[PDB]
Amino acid sequence: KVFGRCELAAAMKRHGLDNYRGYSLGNWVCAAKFESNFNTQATNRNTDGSTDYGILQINSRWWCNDGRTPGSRNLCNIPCSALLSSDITASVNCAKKIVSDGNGMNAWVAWRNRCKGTDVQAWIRGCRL
Ligand SMILES: [Cl-]
Ligand SMILES: [Cl-]
Ligand SMILES: [Cl-]
Ligand SMILES: [Cl-]
Ligand code: NA
Repeated sequence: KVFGRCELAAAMKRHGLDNYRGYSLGNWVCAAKFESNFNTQATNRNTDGSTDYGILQINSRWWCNDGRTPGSRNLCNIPCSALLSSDITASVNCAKKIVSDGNGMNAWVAWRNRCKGTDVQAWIRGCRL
């Protein structure tokens, strides 16, 4: 599923991401825009052979099992394919674990490079929440 901006904002708000670990909703919407273009089915393969999955591009090196990343962890205890669902629950629950691990949203390269320090509230402007 390819979300609209406000549709995804409302879904993330319902799932508890607004102000989660101090990150306002616009941060999460901005990160999803640049990680996946709001597409739950996005995948991208990394140089180490791991793969990033879903709307928040969660990496199989640490967070999910895809059966082809040897020696990797599965810290969210989920198959990576569950992160490609039109229902964002699994992605959101795993992202809460990631953002809590000490590094905040810096775990998302696109957030660090394209959202951090910008007016992220612009990403939820106009939306009915
Ligand atoms: Cl915001
Ligand atoms: Cl694996
Ligand atoms: Cl959803
Ligand atoms: Cl933080
Ligand atoms: Na893994």
